[PDB]
Amino acid sequence: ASSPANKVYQDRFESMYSKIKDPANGYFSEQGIPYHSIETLMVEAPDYGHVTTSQAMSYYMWLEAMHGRFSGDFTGFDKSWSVTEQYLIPTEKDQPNTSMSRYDANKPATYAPEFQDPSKYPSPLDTSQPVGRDPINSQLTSAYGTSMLYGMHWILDVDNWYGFGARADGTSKPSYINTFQRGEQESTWETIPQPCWDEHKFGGQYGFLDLFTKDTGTPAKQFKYTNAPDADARAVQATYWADQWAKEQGKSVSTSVGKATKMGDYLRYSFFDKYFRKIGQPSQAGTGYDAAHYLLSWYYAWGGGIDSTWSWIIGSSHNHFGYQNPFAAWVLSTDANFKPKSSNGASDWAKSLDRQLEFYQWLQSAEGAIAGGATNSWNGRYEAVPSGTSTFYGMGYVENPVYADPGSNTWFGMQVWSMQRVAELYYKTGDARAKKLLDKWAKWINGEIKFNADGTFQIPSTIDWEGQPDTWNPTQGYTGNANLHVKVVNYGTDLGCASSLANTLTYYAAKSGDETSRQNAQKLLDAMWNNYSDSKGISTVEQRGDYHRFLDQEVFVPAGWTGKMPNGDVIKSGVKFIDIRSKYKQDPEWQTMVAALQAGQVPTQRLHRFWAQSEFAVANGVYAILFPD
Ligand SMILES: OC[C@H]1O[C@@H](O[C@H]2[C@H](O)[C@@H](O)[C@H](O[C@H]3[C@H](O)[C@@H](O)[C@H](O[C@H]4[C@H](O)[C@@H](O)[C@H](O[C@H]5[C@H](O)[C@@H](O)[C@H](O[C@H]6[C@H](O)[C@@H](O)[C@H](O)O[C@@H]6CO)O[C@@H]5CO)O[C@@H]4CO)O[C@@H]3CO)O[C@@H]2CO)[C@H](O)[C@@H](O)[C@@H]1O
Ligand SMILES: OC[C@H]1O[C@@H](O[C@H]2[C@H](O)[C@@H](O)[C@H](O[C@H]3[C@H](O)[C@@H](O)[C@H](O)O[C@@H]3CO)O[C@@H]2CO)[C@H](O)[C@@H](O)[C@@H]1O
Ligand SMILES: [Ca+2]
Repeated sequence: ASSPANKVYQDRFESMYSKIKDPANGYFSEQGIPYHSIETLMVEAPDYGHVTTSQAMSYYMWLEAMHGRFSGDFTGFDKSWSVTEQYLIPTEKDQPNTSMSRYDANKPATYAPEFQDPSKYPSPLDTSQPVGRDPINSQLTSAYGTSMLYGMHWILDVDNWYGFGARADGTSKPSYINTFQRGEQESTWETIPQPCWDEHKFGGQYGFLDLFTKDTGTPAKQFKYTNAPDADARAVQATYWADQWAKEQGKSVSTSVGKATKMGDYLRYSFFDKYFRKIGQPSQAGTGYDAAHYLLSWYYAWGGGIDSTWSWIIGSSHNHFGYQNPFAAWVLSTDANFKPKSSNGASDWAKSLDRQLEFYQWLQSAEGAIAGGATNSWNGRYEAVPSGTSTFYGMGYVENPVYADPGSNTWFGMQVWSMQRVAELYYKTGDARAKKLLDKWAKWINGEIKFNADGTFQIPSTIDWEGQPDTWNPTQGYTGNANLHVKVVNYGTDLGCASSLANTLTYYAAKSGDETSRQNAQKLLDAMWNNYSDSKGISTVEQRGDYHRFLDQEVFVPAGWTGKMPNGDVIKSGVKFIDIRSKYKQDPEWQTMVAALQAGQVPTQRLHRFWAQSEFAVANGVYAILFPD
């Protein structure tokens, strides 16, 4: 039987759940897939509001798990997994096993350098550069009996807004698409959206392939997908809770547990260097696990031929603290129900749990906030790490891992998303490493929360950094990082970030007994409910400072390359963001946005992001369960 929950906060979870599932609100598509946001004029990570992301699906899982906890009905949780497998994990028609089974574990992929400016792409493949061997493929094919990968592709054009359709048909939905392809300086405003399944039917002569990669021969028709590791790890985390809560009620979500465990098994691909180069010795091809950094890197990607049979897989050399999930790592390495079928699954996750906690500690600034991360590939070309750069297991410290436009660790959101998982681990196990990280981090953030007399509040929005952490030495541990400092540049009222912050502080307060954390958490939840509630969940008016880029951001296109988007928009040198997405001019908010830009004002919007609304719903449920009185 489930323990008693605080009725006030449980009612708030239930109300939010109803608003989110309400057909009249429009959070979901006709096929039952959650959109990034109700509003369509939306550019920030995805570039259209009605795409879905693996991030959104993992939050949909978390929300349903919590609903099962309070309603005793888990059919909604099972459906969230059913929709995920059907639409976001490439089926056998999407990643043909005829091509995947031709994968060579001794030569996973061909090397190509990464560049610091989009104008340097396409990147040339070089078969002469070393690539290490993949030690886990044989464990996976043996356990699952297929060469296909079981992980979520990160983004999906749900209603076929771009027009690529399914597997080049131009009319089916949903449509697997990708955007980012050209390095750290390619922001969301600088991409050329392309289909994951490229048969050369759209774009240029060879589809969109030769805009990004250059091979010696003529480009082959091919498919390719990219995982967002933090999303798949959150799927495991949510499923573990669904399992606990269901068992407390004599119910079962067994089939969903099996899918989550399999997902966590394939997620181990994010533990490896991009081209399987030895960690700390980037010039050398790895011989197996010496190429594993054991952290959740920015991605793992795979692809292969459509017209011929071949395939490749790559991990990622770049690591950000914001993606780590020590809670998911503890579940997969210690809980018997979540033990992966592969021979080394549970043990690799046990190594990752230890490595991740060391990574967070190495990165903790003098004040408490967590710094960026590290990379095993300097400048994305395995260049020499400049002297004086501190390192973690041979990997050089990077202030803003992967992206510089804008910096990936300048947004406060990463702090709460990632520390929330540490709070859960601490709550369940009382781990000393987790406690040490949280005591300092929570002291830092509790001094940055500002409540106003009118009931509104502000938390850090944009942050900046100075210095670097001291080189990590595992036998000596944290030095205090006196030379690494965080600076809060400005404050804001991001409701998704505040809900995640409330969740983190609630788990931490329930275990540590810290009253300040508990009352700050409750004041954040009350403030949001009482002053930011609306008919669709919660919202506030926010400035869209980068929206001028719709009209003025030039998109790089190689000299002489011309092609067309499915709707006829011409892709060629000179185009702006809006030129290859002309359908946006039909958006209901378009004229309003443009009128503001014309008058020299910053456009504003009232947004209902799926992840933010679910975050607030879950934050209320966590509080109802941990503080029942
Ligand atoms: O000999 C057999 C046949 O070989 C063929 O040649 C093949 C060759 O074998 C193969 O190895 C080669 O593979 C390369 C691919 O062609 C190439 O496209 C691929 O590019 C990677 C790229 O290296 C990587 O940087 C890029 O990362 C992006 C990612 O795409 C994007 O989704 C991700 O987005 C994240 C967001 O940034 C984040 O905010 C959000 O939250 O999550 C998103 C998801 O993680 O961002 C990252 C980083 O910016 O991914 C692309 C893949 O899309 O690299 C391969 C390895 O080098 O292909 C060759 C040609 O196909 C011969 O052609 C044939 O004749 C022979 O028979
Ligand atoms: O890529 C990380 C996640 O980003 C989420 O979007 C956030 C933007 O990255 C962030 O820039 C924005 O915050 C702005 C805010 O909109 C503006 O009013 C203020 O002046 O400046 C802030 C800082 O630039 O917030 C959004 C929403 O939290 C994506 O929603 C998410 O999918 C993605 O993982
Ligand atoms: Ca740029």
